Amino acid sequence: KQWGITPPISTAPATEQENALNTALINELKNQNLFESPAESEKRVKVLDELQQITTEFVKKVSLAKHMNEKMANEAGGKIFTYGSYRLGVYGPGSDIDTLVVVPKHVSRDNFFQDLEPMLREREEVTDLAAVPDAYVPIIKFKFLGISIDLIFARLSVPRVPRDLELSDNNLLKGVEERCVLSLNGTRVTDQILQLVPNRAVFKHALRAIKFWAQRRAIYANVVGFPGGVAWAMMVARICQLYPNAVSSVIVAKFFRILHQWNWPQPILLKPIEDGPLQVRIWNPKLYPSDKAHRMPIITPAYPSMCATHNITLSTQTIILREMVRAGEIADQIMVKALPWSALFQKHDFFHRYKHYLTITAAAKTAEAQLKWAGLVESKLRHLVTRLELVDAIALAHPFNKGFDKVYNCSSEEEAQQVASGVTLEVAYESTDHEKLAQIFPVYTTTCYIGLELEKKKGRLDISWPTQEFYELCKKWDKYDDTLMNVFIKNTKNTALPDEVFEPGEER
Repeated sequence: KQWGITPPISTAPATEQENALNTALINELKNQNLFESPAESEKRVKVLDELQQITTEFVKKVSLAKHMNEKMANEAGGKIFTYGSYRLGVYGPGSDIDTLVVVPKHVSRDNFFQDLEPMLREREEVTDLAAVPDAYVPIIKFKFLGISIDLIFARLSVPRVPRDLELSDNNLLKGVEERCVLSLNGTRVTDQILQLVPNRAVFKHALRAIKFWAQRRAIYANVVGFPGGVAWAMMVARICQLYPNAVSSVIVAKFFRILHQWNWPQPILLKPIEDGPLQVRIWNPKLYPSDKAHRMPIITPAYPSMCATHNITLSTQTIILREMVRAGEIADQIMVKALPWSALFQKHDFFHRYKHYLTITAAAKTAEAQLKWAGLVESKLRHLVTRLELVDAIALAHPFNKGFDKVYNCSSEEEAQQVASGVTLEVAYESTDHEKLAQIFPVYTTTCYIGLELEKKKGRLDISWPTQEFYELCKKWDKYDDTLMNVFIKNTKNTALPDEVFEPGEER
């Protein structure tokens, strides 16, 4: 069989040395503690079975509440799906479970918040329940027995959602709101990624390596213009198709070279782009100028096909390709036993590569608002880098979204507003992390960075208006409380970088 839309590059089996290196790669992954215990694996299956049970109870309640007869409420059904990194089977310890609840026609999005959310708060196993009703996609986040869940809603047009319902039928997209079809896409894409690889076990191991490399190099974030988890998976899936009989160590070594030499902006396709019954746009750079603008397009296989990497800016494209060339050189040294596998997962050098950094800090006086506020500021970083690209002096803006959390203990309430406004003065602070509590004057800050690459002379660095534009966008937030939340930007030279961004064994 031929996998993918292109004849393979090689169908040779794994050699003797590539099997030994494949074992040493899998061992390196275990040594980094990237696998959870089989206990917590069973625990996630237990939580999904509970949620599936709550789903049947939730749909039956809404059915009976709308005066449907008892027989049809039992037939009403409802099914829990999973997508993202859990459905792929490559997730770290403590990672979330992207979950989809699919309901029949008579179950409204109001029932998702006014009936299902009261059901989850009623249960003892659920903590940290936080529903955002004013989001573009309806989502409810909560911990079930300590396992973080992200639950999105999706109403169909079928009178009943049976338990054996597969989402492969494109006709099930008929008559559902264009909100709800994108929520179906998360599962339909993930199900198809597993169907299109020739070897699922080789794919999962290869993805776990590539994912860990991207996270260690801090190029694993679609919020700031890098490929997201779905994007990296479709990339690793493409190489599996091109080497259908290879082991994981081969897939990884060929992954970096094939992708930085790829003829961009030619898209990465796992299968031919489908047609469908809906009258909605499919990704076509020949028809839509916005699709034409995508620089490194990775196209999802589920109809309707879209570009998972539309956020990729000019800077972030340059950085993805730089990192692939770097990792390609390390991998080829690993495959000739010149280097161990641990070298491939050497952490980023973001705080050593530039002479000019931007410090972006979101501050709030209370820890509850700092969680919401620091997430708003992070979502506007991708616009700052694209705005900084429009500066003549700036050739590249490197976004670093691993926030650094501090808590400043000030004496006067005026000093609280003074440090929240950017005047650090000489106040004592302590480092913390995003695990919160739910004359003490607290100020909680989250610090991101943007590394600047200046243009070189052929034949003056003023970011005042991009900085001020950034403040207005953060403060246009519908939940911006001018009493608690603040945000400021500082020009930071490499020598003035704080000790927080360096580990004990690093230089400055």
